[PDB]
Amino acid sequence: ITPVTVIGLGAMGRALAGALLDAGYPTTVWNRTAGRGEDLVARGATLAASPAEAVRAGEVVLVCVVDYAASQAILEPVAADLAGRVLVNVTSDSPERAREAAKWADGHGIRYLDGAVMIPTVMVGSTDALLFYAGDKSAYDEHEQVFTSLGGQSAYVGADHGLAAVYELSMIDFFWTSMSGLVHGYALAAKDGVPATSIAPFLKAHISLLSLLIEVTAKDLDAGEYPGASGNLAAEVEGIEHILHAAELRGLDVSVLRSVRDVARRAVDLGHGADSWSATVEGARNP
Amino acid sequence: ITPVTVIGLGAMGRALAGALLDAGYPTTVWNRTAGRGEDLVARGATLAASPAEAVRAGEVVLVCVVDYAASQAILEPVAADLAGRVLVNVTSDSPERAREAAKWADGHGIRYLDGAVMIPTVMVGSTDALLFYAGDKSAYDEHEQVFTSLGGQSAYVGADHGLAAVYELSMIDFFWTSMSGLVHGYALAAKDGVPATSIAPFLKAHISLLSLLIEVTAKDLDAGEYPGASGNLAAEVEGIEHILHAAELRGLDVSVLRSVRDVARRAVDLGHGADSWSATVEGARNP
Repeated sequence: ITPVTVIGLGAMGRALAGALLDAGYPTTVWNRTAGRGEDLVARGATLAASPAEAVRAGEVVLVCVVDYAASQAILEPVAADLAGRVLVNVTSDSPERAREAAKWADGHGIRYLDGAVMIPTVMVGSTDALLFYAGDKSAYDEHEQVFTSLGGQSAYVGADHGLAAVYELSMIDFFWTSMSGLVHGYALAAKDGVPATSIAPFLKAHISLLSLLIEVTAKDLDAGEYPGASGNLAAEVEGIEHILHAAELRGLDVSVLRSVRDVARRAVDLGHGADSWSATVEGARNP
Repeated sequence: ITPVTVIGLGAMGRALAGALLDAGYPTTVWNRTAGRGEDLVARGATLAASPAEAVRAGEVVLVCVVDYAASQAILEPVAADLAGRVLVNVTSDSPERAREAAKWADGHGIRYLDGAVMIPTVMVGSTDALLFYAGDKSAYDEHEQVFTSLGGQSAYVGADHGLAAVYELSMIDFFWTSMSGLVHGYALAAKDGVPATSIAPFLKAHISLLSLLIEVTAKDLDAGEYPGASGNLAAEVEGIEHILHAAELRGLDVSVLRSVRDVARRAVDLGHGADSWSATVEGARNP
């Protein structure tokens, strides 16, 4: 029933618009460049002439313009049409940008939600898809089913509009560093003639291990106490130096491993040699 | 039931001997430092006086010392007693250290397996526990049940004795880099007043994502083809710069993320701006 507008038809905007069409919502789409939305119009979407007209077609307005200046130059001149509607910004930025956008929106009577998409664009709309939301609570609760359609696992994280980005930046810090180590381990093995698909089945043993450490590292971090009950940081530093040694011998770039080693070395230098790996947060905070 | 000897009663050695006692094997143990194996002796193990006596008590001899020279300094004076037996060296080395030990074993007629333990000491003996072995094939197959008692996910990875270390260093490259990013993501959040255990439940969504990328990166890596069907490296570099800048704004050490950015940046400069994340292996190989 509820009409929704998607402004910006890049990859993200196209995927978001597709999810709304799948769920059965009337969808209006606007793109600066023609032909981005033709597949969606063939699937039932209505293409709008102007951003102002697009805004007027929706109670919920998703903005998916990736560049900041362009997004602001589109939204601010149509602030009067946005009043009384729910504006949802889905692009990945910084937590401060989300609060500054929040301050603009309430000066013009716009209920504002800042969002973060946490899954690849192909997974948008699935039950498993995770999306973070922060801002006006009544806006999220009123149109909860719309956001569930974009993500089954989509979650609200508080009224402070920067909290979506905080949650987002915390997870993708973990994700991209892990992907860096994933590629690097495969490279290290490839230097000894082992195919990556020979290692891949065994990396599921360390995936389930990682899942356990996620909770254990979280408790130690909030407690400010790292037990070191199993293992010790000084030994963990040593094992990392073995990976460094072998990778440097094979001619690989080791700037990441050196940085991982150096932050842990800092924590050891601050007296945590007997503590668990969680104690490396002291090295990260005190460079 | 085959008699087994465990030489070296550090954390790893005590656990390996414990798993063998749990499974019901006749176990003989030896440690340089007194009182290390009293708990094991109370559980049925027999403490040996000399390394030679320990060796003579076992058809399979596990060595669990810390340094390879130390392992050799115990094994070379008792090389005559090991002849005709199966020697399993479980200590963490380099693939080259393991290949040199292979030659010494051959000179004395010892079937030699080099091992790597992939799970925490507390998981040794469990069904899910993974252990890598490389070397004499008939030695692994004849005493396979012995090695599955150390870890039900035990895997023999080939006749090259350095392959156990190769697989090991490849996996813990991924693991320790991930733990570095895990601690760092938690730190970033804590700077905005979000407790780590509020974020931890959502990190299970990104672990399942990581599990998927493990296979995709492996296929991409062995194929030498990096199709960025969804996403692209040039955009992924940009998103990482959002985390980097936001993290140094908050006074955190960002050397890991900077190095992650730079390895991917190198790959972009090598012409892979349109390729997937898998193309960052080119940055790792050509620094």
